[PDB]
Parts: sequence; structure tokens; C-alpha cells
Amino acid sequence: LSRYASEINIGSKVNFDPIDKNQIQLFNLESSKIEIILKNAIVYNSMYENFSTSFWIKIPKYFSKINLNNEYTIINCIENNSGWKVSLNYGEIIWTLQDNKQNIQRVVFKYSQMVAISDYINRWIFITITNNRLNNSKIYINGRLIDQKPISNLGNIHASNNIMFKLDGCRDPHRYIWIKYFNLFDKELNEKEIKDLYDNQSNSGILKDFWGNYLQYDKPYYMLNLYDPNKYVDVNNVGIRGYMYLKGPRGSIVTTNIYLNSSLYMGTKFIIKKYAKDNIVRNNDRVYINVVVKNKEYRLATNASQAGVEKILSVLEIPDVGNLSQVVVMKSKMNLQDNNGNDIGFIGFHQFNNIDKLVASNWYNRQTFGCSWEFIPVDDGWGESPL
Ligand SMILES: CC(=O)N[C@H]1[C@H]([C@H](O)[C@H](O)CO)O[C@@](O[C@@H]2[C@@H](O)[C@H](O)O[C@H](CO)[C@@H]2O)(C(=O)O)C[C@@H]1O
Repeated sequence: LSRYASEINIGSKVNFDPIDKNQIQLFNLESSKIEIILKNAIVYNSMYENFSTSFWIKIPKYFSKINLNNEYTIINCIENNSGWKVSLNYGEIIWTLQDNKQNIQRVVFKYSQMVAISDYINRWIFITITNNRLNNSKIYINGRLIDQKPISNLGNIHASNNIMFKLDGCRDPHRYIWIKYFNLFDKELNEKEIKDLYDNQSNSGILKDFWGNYLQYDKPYYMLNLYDPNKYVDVNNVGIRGYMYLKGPRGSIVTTNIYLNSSLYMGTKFIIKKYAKDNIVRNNDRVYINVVVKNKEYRLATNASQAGVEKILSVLEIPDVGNLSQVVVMKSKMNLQDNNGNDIGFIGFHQFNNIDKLVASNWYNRQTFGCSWEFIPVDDGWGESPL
């Protein structure tokens, strides 16, 4: 789907996401490419006309020293040494402009791999790049302005007729990217236009996992509580006599001079089960939550007749749930309901004798709280090994 091109050439080694066919995976392989041939009107050739581009990208973590000092192109629109391109490097997204007089200007976005929880590593991020031929070129990340450089000294920019989506110059043989929702604009977008594009293309009716992919059923997720991200979920004991609690701190995954992050595959995984025709978790879906303890699934539930508004959650055997409250209404996070269809509360945590146990409390519904979760599945772009 491209309203900019008359011909779309797809190499034999382009992979498409089966759950979300909008997502395109381009490998560091020579047939892993998509060339689009712009319509004659969309082709850029001017000294004064402003233009802007936007796209979503998910960049896997850089794992080794073979990734340092290796700027490689991913989106190429340069012909006869003139035009624009998007390139990548170790912890960098790079925008480059070239005129017909060997003038070059680069605008760069930088993110670190030496952070506990990154917002960019192996996660979908919205990139917007805007260009005002009378002053500056700007790069936005998730709608926030990051950096800007002057381009007014650049003469005529005759871009290419084609746009080549392909990893070019990359020395990492395992390297790939995910890309979707490429767009071109014949104006300099302002912050509000970028803000609206970011929200419009977010698919707010579908829940997303930690990496930005669609939330799915029968997919094991490691849980992260956004109020205190240094904790992970554990199960004291299975049965109505045990509870779920948040214990910390998280571990570390390290590779010297490359990355130092918190480990994400920690704690008892959650598995979302269907209750009330695909494997996509949408807003207001009523689902079941299964929790694995020692490689065995059990049903998350509680006894809402317990004292206090904070209803401590237990992990019971599925055949032995009885009439205990278990239905969860997913929301884009988890609103546990009783069998009467009434809210018991958003799933969060509450301190009980120095133990931050997971509770379902309507105090959240009344009122970032302890009910803010992220679902972290195993992903090749992260690289960690599940313990
Ligand atoms: C005590 C503390 O430092 N933090 C609280 C936190 C804050 O009250 C608030 O979210 C700051 O923005 O809120 C959390 O705790 C809640 C309790 O304060 C409340 O009485 O009961 C809640 C459960 O029904 C919940 O435990 C939270 O938002 O989860 C965490 C912490 O206690």
C-alpha cells in the first residue's frame, strides 16, 4: 500500500509480519529490499519546496563491537550524488541531505544502550523528519523535537525517482530492521501535525506489548510494572493460600562497551487467554490471565469477599477456580471483574507487611499508578536468554 509509487519491487528475502502485515522486516541480505518508483509528481526536484518524511522503525539491539563505527543506509533516495537518505549506526538514526554542488548536511538522533530501561532499543519509535529549505532540517522522535541543523546554504536538491529500502554498507550479517507506515509530505510539518500523525498511526484500539507490537493471546509475557520498573512479579505459593508479589531489584544484561541494561525476562510469565476471531487483544476485551509457576499454567483469580478494597490476587489451579473472580477487561490496563459484571478494580500492587502484593483495587478506577503494566515477550531483537 503506497499512494506515492507506480511500481513496487519486492525482493525475495523481505519478511512480512503475519499478525500485522503492515510491518516489514528488512535483513542484511542482498535480496532483502523494497524499491518503489515514485509517480512523476511525487519526485522531488526543487531549491525552495519544503518536504517531510515519516515512518515507524524497530531497531534491534546492537550486540557486539562489529556494530561500532558502521554507518549503514536503510532508506536511499540519492541519485547522481543528490537527494536524501536515512541511515543508522550504533545508537544513532541519521538524516542526510545532498545538493548538486557536493554540499552535505546531517541531522542525527542519538540514544544510549547503557540505560536500565530504554524507550528506543528494539521498540517501535515514530520518526519524523521535516525540511525547510529557507532555514533548518529537523528530526522528531515520537513527536518530540530532538535536533535541528541549517540547510539554507544547500542549492538544488534533485532526489531520485526511486526509494530503496535496503540495508546498505552494514557489516553485521545478523542485522535487520522492522519498518512500517512510510509517508512523504510536500510541506514542512509543524509540531501539531506531527503530534496528530503520531497518535493517528498508533492503533489506539489495539493493545501493544513492550516492544510496540500488537498484544496477542497464547503468547507468554514477562510483566513490568511502570510505577516501579525495578521489580518483577513472583508467586509465593500456588493456591488461594498464596499470593503474587513484586520483588527486586532486576538483574543486568551486559556486554562491555556495548550495552548495559536491566534484564526483562524476569518473573512468572502471564498468558492471556480468550473468553469473550484472531489472536489480537483489543480494547475492552474480556480475557483470562494464566500465570506459569515452575513451567505449569495456573489461573489468576481472587476472592473478592476478602476484607478491604485491595483484593489480593492468587494463582489457583484452573479446574479449581469455582466462583472466584477471574475475568479481566483489557484496556489500552487490566480491570478485573466479578461474575456479576461489576468492577473489582484495576490490577496493581499494595504493601502488606513489607510485601508489595498484587491486588485488584477500585481505588485505581476512582483515581502512572501501580496499575500501569507492560507486557514483555521474548524477542530476537532483544537477545536476552530466558532463565
Ligand atoms: C507510598 C509511595 O511512596 N507511593 C505509593 C503511590 C502513591 O500514592 C502515588 O501513586 C504517587 O503518584 O501509589 C501506589 O500505592 C497506592 C496506595 O497509596 C493506596 O493507598 O492503595 C493503592 C492500592 O489500592 C496503591 O497501593 C500505587 O499507585 O500503586 C504505590 C505506593 O504505595
